[PDB]
Amino acid sequence: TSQVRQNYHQDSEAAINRQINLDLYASYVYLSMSYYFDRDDVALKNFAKYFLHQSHEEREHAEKLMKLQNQRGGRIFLQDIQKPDCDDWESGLNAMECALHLDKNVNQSLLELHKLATDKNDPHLCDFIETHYLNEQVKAIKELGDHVTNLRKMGAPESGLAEYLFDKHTLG
Amino acid sequence: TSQVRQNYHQDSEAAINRQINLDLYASYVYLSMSYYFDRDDVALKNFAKYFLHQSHEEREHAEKLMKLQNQRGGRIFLQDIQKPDCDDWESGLNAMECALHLDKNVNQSLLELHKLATDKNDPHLCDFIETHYLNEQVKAIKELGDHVTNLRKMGAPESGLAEYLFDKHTLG
Amino acid sequence: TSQVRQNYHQDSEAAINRQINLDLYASYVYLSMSYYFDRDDVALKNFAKYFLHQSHEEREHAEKLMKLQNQRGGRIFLQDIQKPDCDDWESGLNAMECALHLDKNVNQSLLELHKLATDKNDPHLCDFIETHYLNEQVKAIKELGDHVTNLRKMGAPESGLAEYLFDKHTLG
Amino acid sequence: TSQVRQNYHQDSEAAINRQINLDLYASYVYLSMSYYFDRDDVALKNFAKYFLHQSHEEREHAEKLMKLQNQRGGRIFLQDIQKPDCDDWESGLNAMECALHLDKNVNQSLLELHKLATDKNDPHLCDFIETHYLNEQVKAIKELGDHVTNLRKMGAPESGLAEYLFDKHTLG
Amino acid sequence: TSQVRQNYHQDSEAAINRQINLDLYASYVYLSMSYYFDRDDVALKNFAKYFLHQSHEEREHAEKLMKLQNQRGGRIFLQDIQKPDCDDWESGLNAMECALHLDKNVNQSLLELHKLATDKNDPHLCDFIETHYLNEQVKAIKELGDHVTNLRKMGAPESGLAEYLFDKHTLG
Amino acid sequence: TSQVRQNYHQDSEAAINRQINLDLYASYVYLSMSYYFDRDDVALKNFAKYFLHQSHEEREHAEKLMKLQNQRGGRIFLQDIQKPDCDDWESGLNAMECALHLDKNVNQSLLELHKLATDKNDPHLCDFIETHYLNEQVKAIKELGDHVTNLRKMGAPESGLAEYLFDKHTLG
Ligand SMILES: [Ca+2]
Ligand SMILES: [Ca+2]
Ligand SMILES: [Ca+2]
Ligand SMILES: [Ca+2]
Ligand SMILES: [Ca+2]
Ligand SMILES: [Ca+2]
Ligand SMILES: [Ca+2]
Ligand SMILES: [Ca+2]
Ligand SMILES: [Ca+2]
Ligand SMILES: [Ca+2]
Ligand SMILES: [Ca+2]
Ligand SMILES: [Ca+2]
Ligand SMILES: [Ca+2]
Ligand SMILES: [Ca+2]
Repeated sequence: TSQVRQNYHQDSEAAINRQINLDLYASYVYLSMSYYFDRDDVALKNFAKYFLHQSHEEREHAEKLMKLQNQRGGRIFLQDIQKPDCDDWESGLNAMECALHLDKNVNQSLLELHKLATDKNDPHLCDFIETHYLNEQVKAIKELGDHVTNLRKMGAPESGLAEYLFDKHTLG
Repeated sequence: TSQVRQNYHQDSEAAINRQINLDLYASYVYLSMSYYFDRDDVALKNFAKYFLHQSHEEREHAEKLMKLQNQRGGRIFLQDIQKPDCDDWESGLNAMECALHLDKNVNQSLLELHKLATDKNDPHLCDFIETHYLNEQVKAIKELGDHVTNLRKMGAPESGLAEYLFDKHTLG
Repeated sequence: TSQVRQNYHQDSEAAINRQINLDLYASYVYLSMSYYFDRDDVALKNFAKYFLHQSHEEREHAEKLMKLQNQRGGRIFLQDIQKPDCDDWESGLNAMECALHLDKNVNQSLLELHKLATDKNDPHLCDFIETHYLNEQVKAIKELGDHVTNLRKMGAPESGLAEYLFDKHTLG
Repeated sequence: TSQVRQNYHQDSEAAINRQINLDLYASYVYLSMSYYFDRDDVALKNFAKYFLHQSHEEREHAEKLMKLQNQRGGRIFLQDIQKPDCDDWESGLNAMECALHLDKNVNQSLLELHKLATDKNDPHLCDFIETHYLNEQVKAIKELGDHVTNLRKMGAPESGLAEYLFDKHTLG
Repeated sequence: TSQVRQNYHQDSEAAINRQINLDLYASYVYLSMSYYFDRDDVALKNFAKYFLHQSHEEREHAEKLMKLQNQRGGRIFLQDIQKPDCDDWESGLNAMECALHLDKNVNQSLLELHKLATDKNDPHLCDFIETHYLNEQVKAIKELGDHVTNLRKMGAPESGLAEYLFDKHTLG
Repeated sequence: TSQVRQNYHQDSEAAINRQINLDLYASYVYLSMSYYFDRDDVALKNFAKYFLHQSHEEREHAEKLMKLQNQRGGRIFLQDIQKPDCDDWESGLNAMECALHLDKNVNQSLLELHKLATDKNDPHLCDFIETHYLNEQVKAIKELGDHVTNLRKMGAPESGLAEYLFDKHTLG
């Protein structure tokens, strides 16, 4: 038992390790998406930039959890970071839809983590999740929803013009 | 009778109170429109910004009338601010058409108020209305007309691309 | 169901709509109070300024809730904004006492909203209310209490001198 | 009953008074430690500076609680501030170990206070404790743990060289 | 016997420890007074600020004595800091009268300490007391006398207006 | 076949994909090491900082290869990023020794990649590897060798003092 450990349940420690992996996985998905848009036969530089930014953001979230783990006297246990489900992401719209799905899954995990912290009467962990993650996640989801709506209304994915103009005017 | 009151007819005092309510109502309509465009399934941020600006402008007009009421020794009597006729505003074009209709109704009220002030030989009130409101209203109406014309010519509301591009290039 | 919606109960959505209306109502009360102090037979410019500031603050609170509603995939439904209970607010002390009563009623609503969010296991909504509203409300109430105490100790409302000096030295 | 009081349980009011005393006590412990390191036969100026900083921090925490008490309409009741358990703190390592023990006891009190606020459905008080104290306390504990680890690994307390070098390189 | 100790009598060492406690006690009294004026039913912010400043000043005096103790090779022995005699300080005038009484008691202790240092032929200690404390104390007493006089002449404590105006114009 | 593809062998494309994975793996190893040194029972902040820097560097190398893949008309295929071989890295020296081993393995892969590019007469790929990676890798290896030597000479890992001082004076 760590000399710093206090009011930190074994289950919370484990759930934090799972959340670290999930955040790294989400970083990897966004990395994959980014470089798809960098392909010469896709060539949407601002979609590429957008998802690369998301990738780095997820990695930062992971690192903050690793810091939290140590702050509470828990022990970090890393797992394989799974390759994303797709190598080819189809279109800007499809990638945005996939990102929305991903962010809602990450949000579900955050909510379960918060439920667990609540059940274990760990107000420090509840506060940590609220402070750093819950509103961040709601904002991300809202933004992805907004992007999906605009792309659909513009005529994506069939309109390559729509995805081109969205790349310039929203993502650029 | 207020110690400051002079040449200020009871009817004018009452019409000013009605105009205060109408301006607050118009503020509320524009507030409603603004946040419609903030919905994730509408997502036109510059339409949202445009109508929020209009909302605050109408509130300022109301406050200036409340100040006028007191300046002349009249007494402010507030009424309920009615909820707008619509919760869902359909499209950017439809909202602009609705705003045009609203601004012309407010203009009609201003003109009737000016007629009343003229009939009561209240040149201070005539001047107040001319100075702060009549040209402001003509400019607003002209701008809304311009916006409606462009949206129609671009292919709104059926073209989601048209409303997207107008949001970026005119309202942004 | 909104593409962004997640862990957001129907009851919470409805309570948010009620809170939007209550905040707009509170904005309206403070607007009414402000311009009472602008009357030539009251003439306390800093009481006027104080309540106008409060009015704009309540409107901002309302707008932030409208933003929250959309962020979570809820749908804004606006209602009439009721006229305040008084047209004449009597004295600076009486208005401050009325403001205290109002702020405690708004606080009660916030607390019920937080209870509802807690009951529906919505930590994002709990956090939103805590972050933006609960401490703001406690500070407001404390300040109004302070003002009431000073006005009473100075001899308000019978001492017009007391209300004059408080206007200058506390509110100015 | 205070005119500002709302949703503030008698038990919470009392627990806040106990927490004020505990924070003042912790301020006193750290004051005692600081000046031990100022002795000519101890002479570790940066250990002295470190604990004096901690002392002032605990006093600030106490004052913020006194402010909270009044904000909520509670009434501050002060108690004797007990002298620390030791006059002589032995060594830098021993003092750090004692500080760790102290901070974990203060943390336990904070957690019990948060449990009480949770049980009394006082989300404002929960938020206050989370905002100002829980993460602050976790950071403090982590830092003290870090210091203890380094001092032990360096060969303290038997190595006067170790405590000298830690004073220079970590605390200086 | 400390390697630095020279011409420092056991009795002086002990009297310095008593003076440290008295200064901490005076810090505590002023802390208590400060937050009384922070209550919503007292609400004199500049009385609050004034006494908080005094509190910090007394703590600084205590710390300087702790430094002196070590400088001379004496050993600091801390005692409980007694809670102040009052929880409720009644009025601004009453608190000022209480502060005057306190400062004169502290002054009496300083004078006895100086007598002791004189009797033990300790010119360094005599000089320390003269330099840091005797004139400081005379100035404090004079200022408190001045404040009491003005408050009485203005009609305090019965005039809440008097205490309000003194808070603004002397303490603000 | 990509419209940009020219003189880019299938085998090279595949080896680039393997190198991307290896770089991501090396990023993960260094991430793991970094946060080990962040543990409260290890507490070497500059070892932590050093390895975190290395982690980000490896990720950048990976991203540059992903860019290269697309530049040449190859197709990125991502694989699982394997968890590092250790969860606990023992000591600063042991981690440095492990980093040296890792960097030499990465170097071996780079050299094989360069051999492959040479065998396939791909001077652009040879130049890319030389420009961005070969000298970078030699410098990294040299630095890690230097660090290992100093740690050993200082008496690590048995001397916790040695690792403490190296953390301060070399890594800080
Ligand atoms: Ca994101
Ligand atoms: Ca796999
Ligand atoms: Ca307008
Ligand atoms: Ca109605
Ligand atoms: Ca307010
Ligand atoms: Ca009504
Ligand atoms: Ca501390
Ligand atoms: Ca005792
Ligand atoms: Ca919270
Ligand atoms: Ca003083
Ligand atoms: Ca006692
Ligand atoms: Ca490197
Ligand atoms: Ca594996
Ligand atoms: Ca070359």
